[PDB]
Amino acid sequence: MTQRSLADIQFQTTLEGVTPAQLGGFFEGWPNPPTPETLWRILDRAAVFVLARTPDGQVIGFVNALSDGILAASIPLLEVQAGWRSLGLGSELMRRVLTELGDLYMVDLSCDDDVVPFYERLGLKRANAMFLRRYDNQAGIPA
Amino acid sequence: MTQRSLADIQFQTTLEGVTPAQLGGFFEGWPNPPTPETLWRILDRAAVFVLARTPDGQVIGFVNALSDGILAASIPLLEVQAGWRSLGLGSELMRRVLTELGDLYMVDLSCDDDVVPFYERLGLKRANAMFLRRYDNQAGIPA
Ligand SMILES: CC(C)(COP(=O)(O)OP(=O)(O)OC[C@H]1O[C@@H](n2cnc3c(N)ncnc32)[C@H](O)[C@@H]1OP(=O)(O)O)[C@@H](O)C(=O)NCCC(=O)NCCS
Ligand SMILES: CC(C)(COP(=O)(O)OP(=O)(O)OC[C@H]1O[C@@H](n2cnc3c(N)ncnc32)[C@H](O)[C@@H]1OP(=O)(O)O)[C@@H](O)C(=O)NCCC(=O)NCCS
Ligand SMILES: [Ca+2]
Ligand SMILES: [Ca+2]
Ligand SMILES: [Ca+2]
Ligand SMILES: [Ca+2]
Repeated sequence: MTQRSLADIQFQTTLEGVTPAQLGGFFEGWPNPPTPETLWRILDRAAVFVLARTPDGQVIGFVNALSDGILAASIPLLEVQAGWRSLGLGSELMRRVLTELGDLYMVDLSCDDDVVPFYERLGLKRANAMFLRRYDNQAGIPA
Repeated sequence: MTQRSLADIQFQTTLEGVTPAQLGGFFEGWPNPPTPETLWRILDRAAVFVLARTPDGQVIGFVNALSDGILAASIPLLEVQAGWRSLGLGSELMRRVLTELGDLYMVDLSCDDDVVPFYERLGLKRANAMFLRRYDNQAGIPA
């Protein structure tokens, strides 16, 4: 329950063929996570996103992005399920979402100190993220 | 060419009655700024935005936001024209755009060290912003 290969991971940028039943297992460590159904809606409302799927259709990594298509984009969420980390998938998802976004002037995201090096190795630079967290709505605004 | 009052500043969240001719004077300090026509398109593509206007219809402050309406939003641009700063307008624009966004779990933005206190006084907290700047496209992706 340990050996892995990225060789039969496939990527897609639509929800065609993806059900909420295939979006379970995310939000590791979140106290009150969006459900898989809510994740599906989050993806549907993103400007762009990238999914990494095993052959059975389970989504084991994703990234989403907000964008105006003209000047700016931001990347709210990036996650690879723990058994699939350390293979380069997170970096690959980031490269793929940047391709989907195009060469916009600004692409920005927030992170904690521990993951700064992950992002620096992708070429991102570091400034201040000012933020709000409305923890009552951590599971998402309902439909 | 110095006295000001916010008393006849009006706010709006649509482009009704706003022309590109009324969106001049922004991007102070930018080497290759979006034109007013491009700014109009940026606003039109935002999830939400707030404009501050004088009685003649000139826009003298704005803020925009990207959002998925479910979990996350980000604020790419905030600017008040220099003769209108130091009256509370920037803070007011921020409060108004947060109202337009609603109580989403995440609201995030990037900034330099100098403006951190402005954002802390609005209740925002500080983390790392990881970012890319594609300076060739500073004036925006064309229509
Ligand atoms: C960050 C994340 C997406 C990286 O995915 P990944 O597929 O392992 O990415 P890569 O294989 O390209 O890079 C992995 C490297 O990133 C670094 N890294 C990732 N998370 C780290 C952390 N929390 N602390 C320290 N280093 C970290 C490590 O150098 C790691 O290499 P290692 O496995 O040899 O230690 C993954 O760790 C994850 O899903 N974490 C939980 C959610 C998260 O923190 N996402 C970031 C936005 S909040
Ligand atoms: C940041 C900005 C929007 C604030 O607008 P404003 O209408 O003056 O906002 P407020 O009146 O609510 O707050 C002003 C206070 O913010 C702080 N502040 C704003 N910019 C600052 C800066 N560059 N360095 C230090 N303090 C700053 C000061 O405390 C200032 O008070 P002061 O005029 O008495 O010195 C305005 O300075 C601006 O348009 N700057 C250029 C664009 C920008 O930096 N926007 C931020 C996103 S990049
Ligand atoms: Ca879509
Ligand atoms: Ca490894
Ligand atoms: Ca609109
Ligand atoms: Ca003042």
